[PDB]
Amino acid sequence: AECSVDIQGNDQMQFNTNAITVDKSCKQFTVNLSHPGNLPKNVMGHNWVLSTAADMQGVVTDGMASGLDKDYLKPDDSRVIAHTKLIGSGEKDSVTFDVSKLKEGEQYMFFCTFPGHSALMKGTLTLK
Ligand SMILES: [Ag+]
Repeated sequence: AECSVDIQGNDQMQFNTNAITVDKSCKQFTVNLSHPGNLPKNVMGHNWVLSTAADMQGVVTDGMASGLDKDYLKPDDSRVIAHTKLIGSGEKDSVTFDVSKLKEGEQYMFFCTFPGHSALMKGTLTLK
């Protein structure tokens, strides 16, 4: 889809994709996140967070420590290229970012920073 992707996080701690392609032609890229199921944000909250593969662990650790009210993200974290809000079932949130913030030769990971979820809820994002 021309410069966007729609992604779901379910009540079983799964995103419905593990690989996102971003066409070099896109000026901006948008992620539209939703949450099928019935579980509340405090129990099964999902976000979509983007960093380099190298930065992922530091982002997830500091995010766990940040707490629910900060959407499990360290405020002003320089390693986070883009992120949605944390959402519960029935909710939706989108993020758009400048594709110029990605370069070739660099590995990107997307993931959710809700406590313990990133073991399951992660994937690659590839400039193509
Ligand atoms: Ag999650």
